[PDB]
Amino acid sequence: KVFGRCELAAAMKRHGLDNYRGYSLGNWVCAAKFESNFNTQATNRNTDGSTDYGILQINSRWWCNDGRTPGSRNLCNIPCSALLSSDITASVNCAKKIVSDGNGMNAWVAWRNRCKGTDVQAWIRGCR
Ligand SMILES: [Pt+2]
Ligand SMILES: [Pt+2]
Ligand SMILES: [Pt+2]
Repeated sequence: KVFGRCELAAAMKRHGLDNYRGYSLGNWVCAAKFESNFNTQATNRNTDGSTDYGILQINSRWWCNDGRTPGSRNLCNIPCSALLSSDITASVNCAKKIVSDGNGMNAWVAWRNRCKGTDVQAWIRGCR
């Protein structure tokens, strides 16, 4: 599924991301936009043997188990394929774990580069 901006904002708000650990909702919309272009099926296979999966491009070395990645810790306790669903719940739940395990949103390259220091509220402005 390729979400619209306001659609995805509403789904993320229903799953409690607004002000999660002090990150406003527009941060999370912005991260997904520059990670995956709001595409739930996005994958990126890296040269190091890990793969990034889904709308927040969660990586298989630390967070999910794909059976193909050396070193994997599976800290979100999920198969990586569960992050390729049209339903964002698994991605959201895992992201919450990523930010809590002492990581900020700096964990996401795209957030650090394309969202940090910008007006992220633009990404939800005009939505209901
Ligand atoms: Pt939902
Ligand atoms: Pt829901
Ligand atoms: Pt949820």
